[PDB]
Amino acid sequence: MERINFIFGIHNHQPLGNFGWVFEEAYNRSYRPFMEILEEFPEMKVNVHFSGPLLEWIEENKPDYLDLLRSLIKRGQLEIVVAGFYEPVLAAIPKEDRLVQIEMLKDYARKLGYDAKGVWLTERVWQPELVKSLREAGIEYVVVDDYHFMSAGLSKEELFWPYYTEDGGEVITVFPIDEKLRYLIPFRPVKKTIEYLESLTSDDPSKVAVFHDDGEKFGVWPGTYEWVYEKGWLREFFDAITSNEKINLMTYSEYLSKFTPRGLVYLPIASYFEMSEWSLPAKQAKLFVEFVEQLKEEGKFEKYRVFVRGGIWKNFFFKYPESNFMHKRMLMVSKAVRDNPEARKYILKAQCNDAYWHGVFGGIYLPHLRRTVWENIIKAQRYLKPENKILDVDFDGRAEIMVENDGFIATIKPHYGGSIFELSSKRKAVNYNDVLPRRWEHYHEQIPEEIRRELAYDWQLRAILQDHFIKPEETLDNYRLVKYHELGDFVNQPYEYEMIENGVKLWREGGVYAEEKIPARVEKKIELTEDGFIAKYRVLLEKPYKALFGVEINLAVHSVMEKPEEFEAKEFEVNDPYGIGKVRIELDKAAKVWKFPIKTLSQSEAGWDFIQQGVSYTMLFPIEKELEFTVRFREL
Ligand SMILES: [Ca+2]
Repeated sequence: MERINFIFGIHNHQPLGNFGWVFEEAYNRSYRPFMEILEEFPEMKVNVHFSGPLLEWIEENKPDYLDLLRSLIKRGQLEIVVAGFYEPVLAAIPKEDRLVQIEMLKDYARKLGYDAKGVWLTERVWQPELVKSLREAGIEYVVVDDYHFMSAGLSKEELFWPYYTEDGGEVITVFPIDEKLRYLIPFRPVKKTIEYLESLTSDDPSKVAVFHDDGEKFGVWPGTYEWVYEKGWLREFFDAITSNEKINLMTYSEYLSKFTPRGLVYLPIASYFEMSEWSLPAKQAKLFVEFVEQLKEEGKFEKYRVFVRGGIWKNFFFKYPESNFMHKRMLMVSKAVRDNPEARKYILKAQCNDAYWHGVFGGIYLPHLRRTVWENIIKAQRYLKPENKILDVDFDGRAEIMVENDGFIATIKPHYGGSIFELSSKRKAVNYNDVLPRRWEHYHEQIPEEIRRELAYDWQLRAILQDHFIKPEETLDNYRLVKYHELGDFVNQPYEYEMIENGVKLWREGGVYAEEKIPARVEKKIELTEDGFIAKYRVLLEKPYKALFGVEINLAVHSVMEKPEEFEAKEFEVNDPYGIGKVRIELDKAAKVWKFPIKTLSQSEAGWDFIQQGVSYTMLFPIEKELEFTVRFREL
């Protein structure tokens, strides 16, 4: 009967902030061999997308590769597919930024000798209004998953054709990635794809099956290089796929030049299926996984998958407050910097998606990806005149206080212990509080014993200047892990405040609960200094009681494999060369200092990830009725 049309595509992306060797390995393990083997089969057509940073790393290091890509473009073997230059999730960035981001990559594709008409949707996060944006960028089609169509209401059998979708009276074509093909290519034996595709043929000559996935699958992921190249899966596939008379190879643009989309369809906010799991808060994700697994155990997943639903990507901002804070801070700067091309480039770089969420790849859990985002938010903001302001930054209904001078930007949350949640250095372009609290992930609970004994989950968010109250006999380990007895209620409770020149005055009428409620009061005077900040404390208990007042300061120390340690100190220094650099904490009175790394257990593509997201430093001072001291943070 009719031949089945087949579209083959890959997506190559490397996030800003990745280690140098990671790009190098991805190139020698996948980007290069894949294209070298592609050149051996003149009839093979591939639809490829390269993220901007990747193309820049390649220009600087592997120039010859680009001539190879130009050559393959010229012989009709490659269609260049674009997206936002720095791989941002389009739906999560200002519409104005979407245009500039896409146009930057279209300019690059143009330099390779191709007029890009298609967009690879980053993390396939779809929102109806993206039609307007893509259309203004001159994009005629976007790639999405078959799952998006199933969520709209269509069955898999009507997903072997692209469709139109509209919004604002504007339309754009949409191609669905066949989930089956993602399963088959390239990990299942070659003949399995040939068999699956041959079975799709019909009397409709426009029918088409689409495969589009991570290029990293062809060499980078563990065990794939041996499978794809050493054992020859790719050469065997290119040979079979270009010989089969029932399978017609073509690029997206080629398909559209010969067949018109099947019809009109509307899509919901969705992503590829796997994202439904991760984008859910921990507790629900576990349930979701249970449901999905219990559907396969009862062999009824296939006929009922079209009705399974989970979370949406944007809710990572709910799951991870730190990501939300980071995101809203960048939206804030993007707007204020929109008219300054130089400053704006930094904010566009900050929109690289990877550090804002967590699925299987570390993402937000990788400190180096996170500091890169902050680094860029800070550099973009440094162009603005410093100004103090009170406003709800992360939209939780409780205004933040932003104090700033020529060298720093501090964000205080009165509602949460009157602590500093952001201490950004304009000189180092780092956020000293670029840390993450320890949380349970639905995939926890197999974890080895060594890591198990070090696992602990926080109940407190982690910031700078968090006021504690503990028993004199309390131990570090108890505190290190989350066992210790917290006597005060000032860590996660609101404080009143008063604005003062160069700072803020906060105080809280709380209490010290032990055997009875001993009402207490905490007063803290925080002022910005040219090299950090100074905080003057005054703790007062209504009635005598022997305890230890503690001021905790969390820091994004990342290159200092620190370990539990306690010592007496009036002043101490921290040296984190690859992280926050050098800083010094000065007290006007010796204190007991407890120090411990904030350890997180994370899921990755290559085993567990037990990462130090920072180090907690908490100065203890004995108190019975009255207490007074000063803590000064100094940037060196
Ligand atoms: Ca708020």
